[PDB]
Amino acid sequence: SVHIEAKQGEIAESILLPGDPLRAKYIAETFLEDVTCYNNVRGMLGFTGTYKGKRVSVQGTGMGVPSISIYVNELIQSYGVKNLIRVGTCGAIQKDVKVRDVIIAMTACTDSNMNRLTFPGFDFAPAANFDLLKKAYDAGTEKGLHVRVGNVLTADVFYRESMDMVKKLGDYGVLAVEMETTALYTLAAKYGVNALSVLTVSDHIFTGEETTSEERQTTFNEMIEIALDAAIQ
Amino acid sequence: SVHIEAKQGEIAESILLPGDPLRAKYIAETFLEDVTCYNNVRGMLGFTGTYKGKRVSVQGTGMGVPSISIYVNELIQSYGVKNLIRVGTCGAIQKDVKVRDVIIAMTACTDSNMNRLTFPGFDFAPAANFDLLKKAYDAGTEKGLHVRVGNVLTADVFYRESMDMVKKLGDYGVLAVEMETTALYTLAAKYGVNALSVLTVSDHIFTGEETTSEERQTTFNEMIEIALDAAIQ
Amino acid sequence: SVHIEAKQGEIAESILLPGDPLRAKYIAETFLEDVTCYNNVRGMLGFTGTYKGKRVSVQGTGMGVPSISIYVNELIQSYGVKNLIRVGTCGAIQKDVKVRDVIIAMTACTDSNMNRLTFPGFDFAPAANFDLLKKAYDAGTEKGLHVRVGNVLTADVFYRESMDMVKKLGDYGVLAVEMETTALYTLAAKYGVNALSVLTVSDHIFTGEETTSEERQTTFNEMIEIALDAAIQ
Amino acid sequence: SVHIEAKQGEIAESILLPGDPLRAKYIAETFLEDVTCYNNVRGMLGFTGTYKGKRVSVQGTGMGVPSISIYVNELIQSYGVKNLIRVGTCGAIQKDVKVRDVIIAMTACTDSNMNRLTFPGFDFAPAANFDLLKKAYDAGTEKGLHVRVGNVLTADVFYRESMDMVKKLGDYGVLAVEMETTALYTLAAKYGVNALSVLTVSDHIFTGEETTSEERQTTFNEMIEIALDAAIQ
Amino acid sequence: SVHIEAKQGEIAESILLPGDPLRAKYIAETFLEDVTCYNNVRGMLGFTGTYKGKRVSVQGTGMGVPSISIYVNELIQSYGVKNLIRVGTCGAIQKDVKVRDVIIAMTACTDSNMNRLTFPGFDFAPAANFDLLKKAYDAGTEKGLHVRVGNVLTADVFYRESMDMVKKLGDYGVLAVEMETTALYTLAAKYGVNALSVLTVSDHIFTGEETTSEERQTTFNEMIEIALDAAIQ
Amino acid sequence: SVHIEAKQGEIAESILLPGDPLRAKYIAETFLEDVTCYNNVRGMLGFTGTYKGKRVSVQGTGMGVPSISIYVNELIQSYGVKNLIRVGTCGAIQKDVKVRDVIIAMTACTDSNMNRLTFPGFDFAPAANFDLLKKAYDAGTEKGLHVRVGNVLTADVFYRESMDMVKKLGDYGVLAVEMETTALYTLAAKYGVNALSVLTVSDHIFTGEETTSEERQTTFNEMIEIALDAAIQ
Ligand SMILES: Nc1ncnc2c1ncn2[C@@H]1O[C@H](CO)[C@@H](O)[C@H]1O
Ligand SMILES: Nc1ncnc2c1ncn2[C@@H]1O[C@H](CO)[C@@H](O)[C@H]1O
Ligand SMILES: Nc1ncnc2c1ncn2[C@@H]1O[C@H](CO)[C@@H](O)[C@H]1O
Ligand SMILES: Nc1ncnc2c1ncn2[C@@H]1O[C@H](CO)[C@@H](O)[C@H]1O
Ligand SMILES: Nc1ncnc2c1ncn2[C@@H]1O[C@H](CO)[C@@H](O)[C@H]1O
Ligand SMILES: Nc1ncnc2c1ncn2[C@@H]1O[C@H](CO)[C@@H](O)[C@H]1O
Repeated sequence: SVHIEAKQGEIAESILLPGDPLRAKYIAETFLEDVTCYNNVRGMLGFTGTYKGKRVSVQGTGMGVPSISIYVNELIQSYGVKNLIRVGTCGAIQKDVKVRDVIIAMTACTDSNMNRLTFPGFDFAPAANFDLLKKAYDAGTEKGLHVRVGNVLTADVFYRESMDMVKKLGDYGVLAVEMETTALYTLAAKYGVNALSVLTVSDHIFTGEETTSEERQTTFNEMIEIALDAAIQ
Repeated sequence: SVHIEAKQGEIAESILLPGDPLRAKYIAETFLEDVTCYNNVRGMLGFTGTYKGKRVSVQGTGMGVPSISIYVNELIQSYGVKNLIRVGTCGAIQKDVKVRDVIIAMTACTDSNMNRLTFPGFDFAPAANFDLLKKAYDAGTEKGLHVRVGNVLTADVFYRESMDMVKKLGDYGVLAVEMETTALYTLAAKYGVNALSVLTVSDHIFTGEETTSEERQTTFNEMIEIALDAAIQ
Repeated sequence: SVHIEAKQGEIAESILLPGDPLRAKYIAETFLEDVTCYNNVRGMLGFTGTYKGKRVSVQGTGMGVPSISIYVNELIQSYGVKNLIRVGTCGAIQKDVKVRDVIIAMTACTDSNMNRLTFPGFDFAPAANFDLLKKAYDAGTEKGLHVRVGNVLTADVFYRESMDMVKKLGDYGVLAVEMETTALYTLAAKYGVNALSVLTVSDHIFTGEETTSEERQTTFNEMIEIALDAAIQ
Repeated sequence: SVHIEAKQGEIAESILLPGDPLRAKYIAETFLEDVTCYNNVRGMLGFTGTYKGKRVSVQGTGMGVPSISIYVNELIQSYGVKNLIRVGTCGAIQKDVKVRDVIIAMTACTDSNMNRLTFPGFDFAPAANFDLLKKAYDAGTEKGLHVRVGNVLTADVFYRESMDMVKKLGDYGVLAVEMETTALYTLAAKYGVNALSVLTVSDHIFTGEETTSEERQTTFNEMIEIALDAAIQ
Repeated sequence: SVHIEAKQGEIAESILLPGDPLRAKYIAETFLEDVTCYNNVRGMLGFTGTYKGKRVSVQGTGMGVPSISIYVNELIQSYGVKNLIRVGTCGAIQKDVKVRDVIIAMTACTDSNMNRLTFPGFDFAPAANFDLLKKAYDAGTEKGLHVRVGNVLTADVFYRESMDMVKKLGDYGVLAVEMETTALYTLAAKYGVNALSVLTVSDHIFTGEETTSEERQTTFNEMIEIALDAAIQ
Repeated sequence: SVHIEAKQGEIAESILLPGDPLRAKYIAETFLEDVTCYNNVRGMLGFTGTYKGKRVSVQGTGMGVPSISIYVNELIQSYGVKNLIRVGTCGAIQKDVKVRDVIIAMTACTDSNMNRLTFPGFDFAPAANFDLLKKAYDAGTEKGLHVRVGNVLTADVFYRESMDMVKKLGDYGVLAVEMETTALYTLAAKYGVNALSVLTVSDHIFTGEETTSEERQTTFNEMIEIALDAAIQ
């Protein structure tokens, strides 16, 4: 496809979608066997391998609705991908949500215009595939993770002049901010395929708490495992 | 409160919210014991009774975001209600959704402006309380119902000059149209309480299929049972 | 129709539209002769009777644009109703508007999206039928009522986190808040029929002044009389 | 003021507001005595004179919301003007509205953003002053004119790539298109003063019928007379 | 055309577009030879003459997007005009922009809805014709003027209840406020013709600094010269 | 900064901003001397080197407004970057714009909501820094490139269900589609720094014409040279 140089059939029907292509590489190296790298266009690494005997892929998406939308469109339309699980990070809005929690997004709010353009006059609420959601939730619960299922904000702007609205969203139960889910969920719905976002809380927007990769790496691995565990079902 | 003449403490912390006050009466009469009617302001009947030993209420909401918003605000703010389960009907958008299916709304799309006014520039995705959702889903699954968990449209207009957008939403996986969930979910989130909408598909918008109360009454009863079963947990 | 169980011809061409179905019952019992109740679907009572020799109906609408829109659409499209006069209550915004004043809405502002969806990019100003307006105004003037003809706000939300905009509207001459007129006026215009809203100021939003039915019942009756007097012309 | 070079007190409290400054000149010359021209800034002629013994002014506004808004703001804020009657032309949308009809605008729809900016999330319906409206209506009725009281469209664009929405508005009873009323009515309301627009139908948008000044001059004069007759009351 | 009484061929292909028709007259009298006045409809004077041997016209536009849109549409569509240079005034937003500076608008921001209506969901950035822009810039530079090339605000409202947004725009580099450029640039682009706005800073919005015609007349003349110098190329 | 691991001072004040980090690497390797790679967070390579004796950096941005906004914010706020030149690709909308043309964006249209959120009610037109624009234009002209200065569309969605609006924008002179400029220009303006986008037309949206890196590599190099030539001034 335009942004993915894979040959037909090289991408598995189940795919994990980290924002960071280097995390795709990490996931492939850490969890998968019989790995090949099928894409390095724009450095947006994608890999296919085998996990517990099942083929799976992992494809970076970049950050933001427009970037992930490119990849998701191509994966679905050009590569026949059926199950797409974003494995990402997010920033907690509320004190009640803690760093290293895993958030499974039921739905996402957004400041993107993408859905307003598609559905003028409507608020489109992008919805996770419940099957996948339940699988991931059950896997996370069994794995002993702190799993929160709820609402997230898919933001176009990481750096907002005022966080007032973000705070307000937090007061309405929105758990965390991230930059992809609206697009993933909307496009998956458009094409009748199955999507989920499983997120690790990496930072707390208002408390300032931040983490490096390694500082959330055990939790991150466990999260990847549940995203993979859900995927291979 | 302005629209509910109940004394403090007369409304249980768990409440079912049919749109039709006559369905509130039906639910109270059919399922509850030790029933009292605490409201007949505007004919919007509300009852409190006991179900399998647990106090529960049932309160009509009327149709539409503005009507249910009145009642939900009052129930939450004036009567301390904590668990609110709309038990309603809806119109299927897709052929894949069948009359008498039970839909548990994860989230809701809307053509209402209510959330645009609250969150200018954002698409707010109103989210069910996952705990309640899971309880209802599990109860429905155990009850042997066809339960679909997914997205719905909360419509301001029942009678639309064109159903093109509704169809488009259906193509994006939106299961059914109804007229309350956005408000319920948004307000419950605002106030940190727990909401869910459990819906019986009563009609199919495009196929023209329609049902009367009795024609979906067995399924309706089973749905009420799961809404009550979820509530009493 | 879907929400009205009347047989064809049971609903008169002129109809009063209180929000409260119990007020429909009151109006029928108090003012009409040869009354029959043609609807009790959803408790949304509707009656037809005779007033000073002329057949007239009275139909509750429920609260909010979506609710009244259902009934008005059905009345117009399915029952051939030609003259629709909402007889309602409203909350004064300004000190200059007093409890028990009668407001005849020339037009209505709204926070509803209903007209934005119909007329993207436009502000649609829903307009009363001037003939009816003048009749009601003249009748009210002759009846010795305080009648104010002006602008109202048709609100989707009764319970607003901030009344700043409502206050601002008041500063622009908007007299009172209510929850139906935009829809009535817009739909009547759509279908080329005649609508008016005649409102009793029942409360003052900022002063906190409130009234019960009986506390405005003499004025309310006189208002009903002018709505009927206008209707039978 | 910035756009009006009149000294304080030179502008009467009642003013007619044609869009065309040359029509202001015509009105002053034709109807007024003891006339002085108080403004020729930007050629936007303004005059004050006496009509049937009462001082009155006439001030061109130019075309469009932004132009009239300038003048109306200045007239109200800087010159203490209290009664403002636009005397304009308009283009009929419907066949039912005929060239040379006089339209008294109750309210106005618009494609302007002016009110969306002032009242985010709301549709503001600009309303005529009913007193003035009634006076003009009664005067027009007594004068034997075809007077239509209703809704108009205040357009920002005279030349629209598609008239579909304009047609749709016509189907919702909007009588005619013009380019000032929203602003006049909104600003008058803002400042607690009295406004009305009295319009002569000069063209029919869809039929192509057009008129020159002289071809509607007798009707135009009669309209000016009612705007003056209303003003001097 | 509807608003211009010129015969075909009387308007030159290059035209200057002051907002003030009296400035059109000034420009024609001061700079042009062999002048005729081709329009006095609505007092909106238009002239054609010769400048340094080249035919050029000058046409008032009135103030605001709707007014200039009328004239520009007619000039382009009915009179075959190809190069349109607004020669106007503007109010500085920033201290960094000084009275008597000449601003050449690259683009314009707006609070008008005109482009939202044309391009729903999009922000249309109206762009100057670069050729013309460069010509004017080079001419202004050679003339020894302070020329600023940048962004302007095309405002619908001259009199804003709050200048907060205007200030904010100034913080984003918007140089000055005026009331026409969006329309000129958008329409010129629509029709594939060439437009530019060259503005004299006549006032400073926040400092209160104001100028009369004569107080900026030397600079104004030089600006007209560059608009003419650009035009005749 | 959060997404750039550079130490303070490692990033030059002038920076080129390709969307593709691999193009950053190409630019650094091909044009710069004394190169160091200061960032590989998320694979979003950034380099600093020397070009014709002047320090310059090159930093990938990723695709889309949200991605570039992250990097631009960080570059400006955390690294004191002053001159930012996006060097990108774009898709021609019109036949009149040819593959391998270089487009210098004066401004950008967008379907992003980013500016609507910042400037509610306004259309913000993001503007290039004219100085930089002129430098790049002059350099491109001297280099013998086909340089087009004009308007572009900054799209959030690469894959649009309908290109109707894109076509319409093309009819209004918008030259090409890309996915970053609005953000770059807006943020640069916000922070008072200098931005430009210089684009190579790599594809034609409607004709289907596409190019690989090498197929536009000579032109691409020349474009990079002008972006560098402009930068080092
Ligand atoms: N606080 C945050 N705000 C926005 N996005 C975040 C945040 N924390 C993590 N992310 C995620 O990481 C990237 C932004 O750093 C995006 O892909 C986004 O999903
Ligand atoms: N087809 C439908 N469209 C909208 N609302 C529906 C539909 N079917 C059932 N409903 C529900 O019933 C009422 C409208 O008849 C509302 O309360 C709504 O939730
Ligand atoms: N203050 C108020 N705000 C909104 N609606 C009101 C108010 N007072 C009376 N109403 C009317 O009564 C109902 C809400 O109580 C609605 O039908 C509405 O029209
Ligand atoms: N068909 C029309 N469309 C828009 N404005 C019109 C029309 N006919 C008359 N007008 C009025 O005349 C001017 C435009 O020609 C405006 O002031 C407007 O109010
Ligand atoms: N401060 C200002 N605000 C708006 N428009 C201005 C300003 N200064 C000059 N103008 C220009 O002059 C007219 C408004 O006085 C408009 O045509 C506009 O372009
Ligand atoms: N046809 C196109 N549509 C959108 N973006 C494009 C196109 N061609 C090139 N681009 C650019 O390349 C990336 C998308 O492939 C974005 O960074 C964008 O700026």
